[PDB]
Amino acid sequence: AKLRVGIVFGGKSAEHEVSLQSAKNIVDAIDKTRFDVVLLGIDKAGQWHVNDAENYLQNADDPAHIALRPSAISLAQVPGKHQHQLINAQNGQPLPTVDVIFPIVHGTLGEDGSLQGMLRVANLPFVGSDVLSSAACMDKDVAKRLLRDAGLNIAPFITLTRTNRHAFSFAEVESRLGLPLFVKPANQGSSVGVSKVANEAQYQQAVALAFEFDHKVVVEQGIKGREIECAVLGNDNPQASTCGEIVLNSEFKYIDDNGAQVVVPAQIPSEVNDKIRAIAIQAYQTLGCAGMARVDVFLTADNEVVINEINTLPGFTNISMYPKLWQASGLGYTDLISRLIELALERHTANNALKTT
Amino acid sequence: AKLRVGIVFGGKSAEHEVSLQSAKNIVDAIDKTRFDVVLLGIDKAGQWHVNDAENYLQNADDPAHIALRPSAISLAQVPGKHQHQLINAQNGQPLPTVDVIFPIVHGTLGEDGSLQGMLRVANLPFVGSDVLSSAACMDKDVAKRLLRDAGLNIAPFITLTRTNRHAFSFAEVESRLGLPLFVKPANQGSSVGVSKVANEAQYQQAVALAFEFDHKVVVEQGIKGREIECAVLGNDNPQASTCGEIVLAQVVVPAQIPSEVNDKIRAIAIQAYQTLGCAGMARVDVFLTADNEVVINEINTLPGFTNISMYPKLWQASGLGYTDLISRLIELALERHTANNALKTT
Ligand SMILES: Nc1ncnc2c1ncn2[C@@H]1O[C@H](COP(=O)(O)OP(=O)(O)O)[C@@H](O)[C@H]1O
Ligand SMILES: Nc1ncnc2c1ncn2[C@@H]1O[C@H](COP(=O)(O)OP(=O)(O)O)[C@@H](O)[C@H]1O
Ligand SMILES: [Mg+2]
Ligand SMILES: [Mg+2]
Repeated sequence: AKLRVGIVFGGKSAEHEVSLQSAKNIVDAIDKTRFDVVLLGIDKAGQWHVNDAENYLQNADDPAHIALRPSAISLAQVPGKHQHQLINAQNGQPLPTVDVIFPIVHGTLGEDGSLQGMLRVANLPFVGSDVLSSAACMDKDVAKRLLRDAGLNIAPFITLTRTNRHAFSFAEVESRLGLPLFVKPANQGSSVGVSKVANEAQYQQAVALAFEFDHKVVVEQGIKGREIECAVLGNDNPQASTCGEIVLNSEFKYIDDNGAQVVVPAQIPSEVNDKIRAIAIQAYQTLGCAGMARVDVFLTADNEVVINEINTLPGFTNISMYPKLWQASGLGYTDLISRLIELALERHTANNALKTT
Repeated sequence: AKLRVGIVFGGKSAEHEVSLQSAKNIVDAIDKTRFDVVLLGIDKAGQWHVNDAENYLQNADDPAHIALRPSAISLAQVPGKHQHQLINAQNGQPLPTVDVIFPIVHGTLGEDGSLQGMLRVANLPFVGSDVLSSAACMDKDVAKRLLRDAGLNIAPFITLTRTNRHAFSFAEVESRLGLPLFVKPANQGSSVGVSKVANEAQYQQAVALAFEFDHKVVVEQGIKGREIECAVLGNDNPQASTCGEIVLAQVVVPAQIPSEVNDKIRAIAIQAYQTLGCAGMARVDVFLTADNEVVINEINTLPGFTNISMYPKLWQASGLGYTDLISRLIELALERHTANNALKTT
């Protein structure tokens, strides 16, 4: 009568350590009365394990050194099964059935649709956005094209590929987008490969760097404003939390938000707050998100709202923006976790009922 | 020692039998001197198996009744491993490692990014388009919005969700899009759940029907023109085959059109291919209007692959034989895997 909730955390990605911290806080917050938790830790090599709750983290208190305890047992997943989809990879021994997955592996694989495809194949219900949406929110070029097509405000930009890379002189790009410019790989996290550009030397350097991480590089016009974030929750009826502010400076990744200044709620007028909330929901809908997402925007001096990013699996530590925003909007961590689980099971039921032939 | 090619086929999809046929044809033609095939058949319940090439199909010679021979071994995948990713799901025994996967599961799961996601995590090189592109080409709504954003022509359309489906009345849709209309689930294959609509009754029926297959429904203006198809092959510098036509049941190859039109459609196929980030292959289907306007109807990332299907026929009629097409697709998968592996993570 209690649902087994498999929390999937860690991962190959550079956000591994932040993922450990999100997981730790969910394990602590989650309502024991309704849910038994199973710890599904992914090591830095990308292999899955079942961890013991008492000793699964080493140096849990210290972000720089925190690590996932090594485990004897590796997991495999069995396509098309509806029970016991997760097994011991060494000997085929089945784990007890997991009723729902809570993925909290930030960035690569976890946030880009790959994990979601795997879970879809294993008929595992899961929290958060599905394959198309996660893949699309992770490719900044694709997400911006969809946002643009929906009539929503985004930074003016161009996308460089391996084959159109040199068709653009730095002069051409400056005449298109003015200065400064930000240059970034299309698929990335946590500001890596991201550079501010004020001249031609910087631009050329910036592009070669970003092309080390992706086959597509986004170059976009610099936007002046406050960075405001908003937490969206739901499937068919998305609800927007109050907004929060993040302050990033130019002076300087195992800490969520890279240890930047975070204030909740954003010290902005409620009318602007509501305008950003409504826009965050349109963004959510345009990108086909499910379960939750965090929408990050720029607020200019004249209160124009420019969408910067949509994150489908945001930091979920006890002090991360996404949970804090809901806590400030009347929804506590525990109830948030439960709401996300409930939404995941409803969406699973909806998908399951669809005809195949 | 030859590259082991894992052919993934069948699947829990309406197009199951088609897939079975596509794989039979691939197995039959693949260059046995370069490649060892391993047959990764997926039954209709969606469970994977290893099949034997000498006896894996029942009624193989009969287009209806053709089915996958039941197998003892079911299969599991081990995330994170770079070798022996596929194991006996009962006892953990690994299969010898497969060097490349040729997915040919049409439609749901196989063609919509799910399978690709699984393969990406398993570090298995694979033929055809990757996670986002496969997912985006499968969702007609997303594919159309991307094509429109690129400045390419699509059928004017509205997209219905469970929350808005009752907002638009037949009369309002009609003023917007004219008649007749085509109503389609956003994510489906080969005309499943697709209806032509000429009046209100048909409309409500069609819409209710599409909503049994997907949570999004596309309603489009009917386009008047010839149905032309074009095969696209490659990654970074894709080539377009000559065009083929579908006639009132009859497949005509090459399509009887002026060379300028052939080349105009070809260049548009390629733009659509790039816009949607397709890799390895796709078939682009268009309407060619009476005034030579080209309207993109769809992009198939895993098109039917029988030696008689359109995609392989367009290549044959362009000078590229079926065995050789298969080999080039495998090479392309490997080239892309290697290029992806050279991207830095830090
Ligand atoms: N167009 C822009 N205008 C102003 N600042 C930008 C722009 N693009 C990026 N930045 C700055 O760089 C930071 C990281 O960029 P972002 O696109 O969010 O990449 P990531 O996905 O790595 O977080 C932003 O939070 C913002 O401060
Ligand atoms: N908008 C349209 N205008 C004219 N004919 C259409 C339109 N949409 C579909 N058709 C006809 O219906 C057929 C099936 O529709 P299609 O979208 O190709 O289904 P699927 O994508 O599942 O193959 C098309 O090949 C074409 O003959
Ligand atoms: Mg960001
Ligand atoms: Mg078609």
